[PDB]
Amino acid sequence: EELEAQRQRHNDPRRPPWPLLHQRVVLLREGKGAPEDIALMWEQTKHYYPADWLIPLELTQVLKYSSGKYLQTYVADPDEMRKEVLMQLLNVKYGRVSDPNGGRVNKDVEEIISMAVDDLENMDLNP
Amino acid sequence: PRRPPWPLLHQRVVLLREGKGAPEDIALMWEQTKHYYPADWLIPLELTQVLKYSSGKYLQTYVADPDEMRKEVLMQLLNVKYGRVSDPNGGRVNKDVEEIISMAVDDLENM
Repeated sequence: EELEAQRQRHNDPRRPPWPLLHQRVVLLREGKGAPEDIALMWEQTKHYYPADWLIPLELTQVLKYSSGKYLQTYVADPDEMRKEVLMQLLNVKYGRVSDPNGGRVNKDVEEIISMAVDDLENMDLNP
Repeated sequence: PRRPPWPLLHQRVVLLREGKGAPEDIALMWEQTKHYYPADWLIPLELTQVLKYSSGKYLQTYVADPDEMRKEVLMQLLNVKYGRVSDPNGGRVNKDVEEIISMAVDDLENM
């Protein structure tokens, strides 16, 4: 179905396991990661884990608390990334996508996502 | 209930690590997650980062007994992994969550 596309990407030998990816993304806010790899890491999560909210939540904190210059150094278009992270969180919140890696969108989770959604919505990362 | 909403509690913890809000609240925050969120891993993970990358300097100033806190965070984490506790709130557990939890337990033990 689309349960096909998922079996294919999941079988991809090149797929970063989610926990190491989450671990890599979490290093960023402390300035200990590979920020030059943000776009790629983001691209990996949209592609391999479009149903996950945890990594998008963490990226939201990266977009929230990083400085404009820092973001513009490492991301080609930051406001476009913002819009994509927003889009993925929205897909999870409204069940457009399912089986989130972070775990089940019980109701608390949907609230933390709403808070991140607000954050994103309230954000403008254009120069 | 005076149970702080999870998103707000989680946000408060993030803020505190990001140098916003009030450091001192640290004990209060952890206190509250223990009491009202015995089964959450999300907050414990963020807290581990605070511990992991805060300076002994900072740590002593704002946390009475830093190392006991560590043990308590490590122990909530371990409870969650081995099914000693149940949701509730905040976040559910699969094999993916199970592994990032272990990563945190790993950071906690090497501290």
